[PDB]
Amino acid sequence: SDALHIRFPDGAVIEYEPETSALTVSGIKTASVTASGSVTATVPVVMVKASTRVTLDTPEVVCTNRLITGTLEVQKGGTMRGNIEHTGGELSSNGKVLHTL
Amino acid sequence: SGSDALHIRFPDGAVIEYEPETSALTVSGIKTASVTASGSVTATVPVVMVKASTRVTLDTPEVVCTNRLITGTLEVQKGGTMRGNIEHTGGELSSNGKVLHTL
Amino acid sequence: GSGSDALHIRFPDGAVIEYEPETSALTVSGIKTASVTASGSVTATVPVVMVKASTRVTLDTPEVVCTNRLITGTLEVQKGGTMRGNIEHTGGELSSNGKVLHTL
Repeated sequence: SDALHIRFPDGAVIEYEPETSALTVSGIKTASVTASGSVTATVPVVMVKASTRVTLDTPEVVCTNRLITGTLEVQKGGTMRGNIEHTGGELSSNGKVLHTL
Repeated sequence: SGSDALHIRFPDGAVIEYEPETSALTVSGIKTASVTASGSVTATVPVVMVKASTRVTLDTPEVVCTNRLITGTLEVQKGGTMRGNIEHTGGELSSNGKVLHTL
Repeated sequence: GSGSDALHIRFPDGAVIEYEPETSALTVSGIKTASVTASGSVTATVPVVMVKASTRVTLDTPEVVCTNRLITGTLEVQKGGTMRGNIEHTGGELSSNGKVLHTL
């Protein structure tokens, strides 16, 4: 009643290891969680290793501080407030480079 | 492999189940879920799909996208930096009340 | 009842994994790490998702897609990109290669 180690016929496992306080779900194909209110995770580090794609299908994604990306595609429009510093290439608008490199 | 089974049917109508033939884990019929951890939470899977009819909030010092980020619209509140070539088309890029391609 | 109709596990490290049907709340607490490894996909369908990560959220993926609006405090684009439609900048200076493009 105080332990968790489930081993399914397809090789999937759900286990909790109290020595390292580690919860593991492995060997599954899909997971789906459907809730009517909220899903919350509170932890210093979140790591999502997704070899195809992460889709956030929502009216609004909010990042409360910094957002860092390799490349950016804004599809429809946007607003920017504050100081914005572009360097290391050329910023073009409507086919016109705004400050040649 | 093992022979364990998971199919919990709770009195509020929620279900937690694993189906090994299709290797599908399902959690249904709940109101809330939370995970609170002192170290890390990791998900390793090709596709992550979040369908959130109100909002997704990432309340963190830093969200890092290692490659491409695509959005419908963007709002930057407190500034930033852009490196590389940035190609703007299909509308007006305005700064401080002037359209920049016609300045 | 006597069947599989409940979930409440308290582990010797103080962690809890439980489902509380009175409030329909699934809770994992008191752990150090969690991981989920799947070969196909993970889906979460719920009105509100909240991730409170006091160090970082890393999305290590070819593509992150936000289907509608994305709001951020600050933005850092490292390699380049594209923008379509109207992009309205105010409340500071937009500089390119060391030149302020329009002073208010």
